[PDB]
Amino acid sequence: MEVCLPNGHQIVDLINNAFEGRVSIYSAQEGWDKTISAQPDMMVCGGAVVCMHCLGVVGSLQRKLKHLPHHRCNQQIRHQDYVDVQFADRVTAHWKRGMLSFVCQMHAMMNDVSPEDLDRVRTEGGSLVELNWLQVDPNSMFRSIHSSWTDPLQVVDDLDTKLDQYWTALNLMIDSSDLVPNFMMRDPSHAFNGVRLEGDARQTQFSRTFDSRSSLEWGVMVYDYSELEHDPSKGRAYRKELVTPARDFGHFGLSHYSRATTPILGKMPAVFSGMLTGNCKMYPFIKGTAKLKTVRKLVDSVNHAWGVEKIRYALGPGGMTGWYNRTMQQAPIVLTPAALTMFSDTTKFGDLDYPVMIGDPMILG
Repeated sequence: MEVCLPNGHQIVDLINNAFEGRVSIYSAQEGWDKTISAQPDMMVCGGAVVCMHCLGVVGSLQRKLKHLPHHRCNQQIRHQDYVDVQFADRVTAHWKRGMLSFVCQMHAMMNDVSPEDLDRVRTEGGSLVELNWLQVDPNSMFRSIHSSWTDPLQVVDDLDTKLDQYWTALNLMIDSSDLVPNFMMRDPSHAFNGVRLEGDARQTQFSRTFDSRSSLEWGVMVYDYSELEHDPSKGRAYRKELVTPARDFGHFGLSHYSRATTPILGKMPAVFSGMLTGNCKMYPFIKGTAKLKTVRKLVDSVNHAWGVEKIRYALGPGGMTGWYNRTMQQAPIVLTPAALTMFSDTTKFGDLDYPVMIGDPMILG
């Protein structure tokens, strides 16, 4: 009945949690889930909870909804105004699922090595794995221009821990047998430009944000590793010093940076948390400046839908107006989970080495 609005510091970490693809929702048919729905009924704001038909703070974390209550709500709300969220959320789900299954297959192919050809690599080196890029989940929409968020999702469980241990085995085999695989990045802070932008790959785009403008189907671009075959000039012996990433990545048991791949999916690569983190957490590297303007519409809507001083006292100086102003002002600084700031600071072989253009799954030494 009497209903109000939450803190803003609620909302910035709200943006955090959401853009993690992580928000809890209730369904008029599937109840409390986040798998498949045409209608997000009421939505979580941290420990708090807001009925998204009054957009009013209604619930807490010690509370737990069991069924729709009754209280005066505006009924001036339209799901159209925020589809973008759940859209991107399904994008997150699918994208990460793809990461998961792809590394399943990768590690699988790895676990087949014999001591014979292993000691060949010891003796000569060479690439060892042979997978086509035409077997990477066209069931997904990043690999099919006609799969969609609009589609249901077969659920997954404990993606986290499984990612941890798959990746664990990965770094295990690499820092042990000391490979030079498909993947290594010193500072990915210059992938889209900073690599040799060659061939039709130029049709790759980077908005650093999902958009109805684009489905995200694209190939997967690799570097020029073929030349150590081409030239007899930079192979195993040469590589027995430098191109091995761990020289700069240092130890793996000892860690103070992240680890990442060549650019693969979401039109991107992703980073991974260090061993001294207790986790090797994958993360799509993004920027938040657009995550700013999402609520650009929300502002005016409520500015109507709410009053002068209720709000001027509900949110900080400038109410929602100066709220957005100042928060915009602070965002890229303040909207930066220092996860984002876990790169390396060492490079002696440079990343101005090769172009990148779509390759297929392959790993060498």
